[PDB]
Amino acid sequence: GVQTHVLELTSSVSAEKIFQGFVIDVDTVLPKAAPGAYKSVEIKGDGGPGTLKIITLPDGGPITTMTLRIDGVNKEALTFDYSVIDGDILLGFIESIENHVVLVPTADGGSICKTTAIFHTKGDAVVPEENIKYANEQNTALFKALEAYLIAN
Repeated sequence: GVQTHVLELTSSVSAEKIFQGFVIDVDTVLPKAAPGAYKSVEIKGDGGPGTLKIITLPDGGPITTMTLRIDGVNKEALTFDYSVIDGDILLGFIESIENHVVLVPTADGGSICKTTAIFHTKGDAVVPEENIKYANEQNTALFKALEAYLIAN
């Protein structure tokens, strides 16, 4: 089946500036801004659609591996699409995770980042509240960590 979850994040940073650090220069900003968030990266592809990012997570955690495909990048739209296609983040039950992120400017000079995740499970399988809640808890922490760095520099 198919299940949708949305997360919305407001920052005091411009959409241009976030989109930049989060999408375009992310392979450079991640490591500077939050070194312990991950462990290793191989990136096969130029950067645009089709590009694979094989990620490895810190030793003593639940999940160890996750692989990302970039589906689309629209610089003019501040839009970014990526899927999780592989790794043990999918547990047994999850075929893929289809994500869509949208930046929108606000009147105070900041931004809203709406990311929409769409879990493609097998059969009638449903993703528990606890697993989705762990990703929000975690994903937020990553956003706030980058954000911090973006403000400083």
